[PDB]
Amino acid sequence: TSQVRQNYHQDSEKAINRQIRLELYASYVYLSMSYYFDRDDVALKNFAKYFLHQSHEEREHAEKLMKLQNQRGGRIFLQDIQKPDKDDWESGLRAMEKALKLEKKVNQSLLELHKLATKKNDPHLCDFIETHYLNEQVKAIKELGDHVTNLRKMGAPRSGLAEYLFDKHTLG
Amino acid sequence: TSQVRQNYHQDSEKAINRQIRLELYASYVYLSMSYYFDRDDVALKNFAKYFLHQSHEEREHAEKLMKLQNQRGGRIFLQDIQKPDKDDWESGLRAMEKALKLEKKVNQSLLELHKLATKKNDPHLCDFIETHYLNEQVKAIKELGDHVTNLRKMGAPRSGLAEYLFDKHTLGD
Amino acid sequence: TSQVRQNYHQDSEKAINRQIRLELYASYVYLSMSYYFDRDDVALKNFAKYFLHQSHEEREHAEKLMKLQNQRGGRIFLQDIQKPDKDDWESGLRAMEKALKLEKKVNQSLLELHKLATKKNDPHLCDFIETHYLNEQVKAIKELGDHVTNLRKMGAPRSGLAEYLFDKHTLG
Amino acid sequence: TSQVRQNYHQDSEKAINRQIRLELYASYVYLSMSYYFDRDDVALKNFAKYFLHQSHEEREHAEKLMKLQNQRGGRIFLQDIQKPDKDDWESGLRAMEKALKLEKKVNQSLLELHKLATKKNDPHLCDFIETHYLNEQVKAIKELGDHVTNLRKMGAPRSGLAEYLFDKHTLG
Ligand SMILES: [Ca+2]
Ligand SMILES: [Ca+2]
Ligand SMILES: [Fe+3]
Ligand SMILES: [Fe+3]
Ligand SMILES: [Fe+3]
Ligand SMILES: [Fe+3]
Ligand SMILES: [Fe+3]
Ligand SMILES: [Fe+3]
Ligand SMILES: [Fe+3]
Ligand SMILES: [Fe+3]
Ligand SMILES: [Fe+3]
Repeated sequence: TSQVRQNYHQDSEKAINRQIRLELYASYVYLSMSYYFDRDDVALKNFAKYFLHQSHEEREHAEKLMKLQNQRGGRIFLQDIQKPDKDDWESGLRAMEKALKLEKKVNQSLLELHKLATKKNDPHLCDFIETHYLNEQVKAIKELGDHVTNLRKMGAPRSGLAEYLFDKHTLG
Repeated sequence: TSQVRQNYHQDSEKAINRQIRLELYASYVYLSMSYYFDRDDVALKNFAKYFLHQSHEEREHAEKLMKLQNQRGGRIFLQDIQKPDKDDWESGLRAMEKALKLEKKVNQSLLELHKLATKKNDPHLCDFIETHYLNEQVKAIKELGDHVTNLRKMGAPRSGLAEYLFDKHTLGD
Repeated sequence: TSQVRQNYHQDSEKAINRQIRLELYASYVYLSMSYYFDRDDVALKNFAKYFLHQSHEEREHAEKLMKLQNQRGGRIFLQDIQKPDKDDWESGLRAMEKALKLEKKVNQSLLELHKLATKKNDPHLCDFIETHYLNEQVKAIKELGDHVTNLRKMGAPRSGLAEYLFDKHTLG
Repeated sequence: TSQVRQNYHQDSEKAINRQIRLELYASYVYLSMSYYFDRDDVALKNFAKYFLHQSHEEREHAEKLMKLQNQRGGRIFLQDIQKPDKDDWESGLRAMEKALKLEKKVNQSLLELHKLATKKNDPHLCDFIETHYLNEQVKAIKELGDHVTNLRKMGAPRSGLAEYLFDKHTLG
């Protein structure tokens, strides 16, 4: 038991270990997504930049949890990072659609972590998740919301014109 | 009853008054620690500065609780600040350990204060504690652990070289 | 199919995909190593920062392979990233030894990868390897071995003074 | 035999003379392409700028080979530069499509030059082609890859709208 541990219960400590792995996973997904749009037969450079940014952003989330773990005197245990669902994502609209469910997923995970931390009477941990993760998710989900909407109204996935112009005007 | 007071239970008001006193005791304990390292038979300038900084920070922590007390309607009531329980803090390692213990006492008190505030459905107070006091406490405790670990790995307290170098390289740079 | 493909052999395409995964894997290891040193009971902040920088650099190596895969017409298939071999890396010296041992592994795999491309007469892929990877690996390995040496001469892993000072004077 | 010649075999010396002429040829093609898009009844200013840039770029490739020839003590012999395949290229998408096969062509030529230079145990020459030509081609081909893709998904050649917007947003 670390000299720093105080009010920090094993269930939280292992749930944090599960969020870390989850953040690392979205990172991988977003990486895959990104280089799908770099493909010569897809060629959408800004969609690519966007998901590459998202990806590096998820990796920051992972590291920040790893930092907390050490701050609270827990101990990190990392798993296999899982291969992502697809290795091809069809289109921008579909890419964004999966991105959105992925983030809704991670959000549910964060909420349960919070619900869990409330039960342990862990206020520091509660505020950490609120401060840094909850509003990021809300916004991240709102953002993806808007992009899908926009692509549909534009006539995607059907017209490849929409996806080109959205790459330029919304993401470029 | 203060015109400003709203949703602020007299138990919270009394608790915050005890927290105030606790932060002030802390500031005192660090002042004491700081001027031990300033003794000619100890002479660790940077230990002395590190602790003085700590004294001033806890003083700020108190000042901010007193601020909060007025903002909420409460009335501040100050008690005696009791001297720390040592005049001689032994070694640099030992001081740090004792400092770690205190921040932990303080953090325990703060957590009690949060449980209360939850129970009394005072969320402004909950979030005030979260926002200005608990992350700060976690950071302070983590850095202290870090320092102890290091002084131990270097062979303190027996090795006085370990203390001199820690003082140069960790608390100087 | 794939309009850009030219002189790009099925086998290279697959060994690339393998390399890619090995780079990611190595990123993970450095990341594990980094937060090991962050621990309240290890507390060597420059080791931690060092391995974190290694972790980000390994990621860059991977993305550059993913880019090349697309450059050549091939297709990227991501696999599970294994977890690192360890949770606890025991010391600065031992962390460094495994890092050396690791980078030699990746080198070997890139040396093998160069043989494949020489067999297949892909001079581009040969130069791409030489130019972005083999010298990077020689320098990394040289550097790691220098650290390892210094930490022994210093009396790691036994002397805790040694690791502290190396953290300050060589890594910080 | 020039006082500078060393390890430089006639077959290479004449193959270099063939690449020079080949580079000069792509230059001409790209010139023709460019002024096709300057035509009043085509009016695509950025497509035009793009192929004019490409053209001046090929001429640099030619000069650099001419320089090598002198550096290795070979002797330059220039041919007719051949008129280009078409004098009209229909469309942007078709223009890009031919550009792409032209570059795949030149690339095959470079690869054979390399294969040839390996056989002569000419390492300087091997590295020159790798360093300066091979990756330029790979990238040049990837670039043209993307542009065609993009124009097709946009509804070209059919819609003249696509070609106008691509002229503005990708090439302008
Ligand atoms: Ca808050
Ligand atoms: Ca070479
Ligand atoms: Fe995000
Ligand atoms: Fe996230
Ligand atoms: Fe405090
Ligand atoms: Fe403090
Ligand atoms: Fe490295
Ligand atoms: Fe480097
Ligand atoms: Fe690497
Ligand atoms: Fe070109
Ligand atoms: Fe060329």
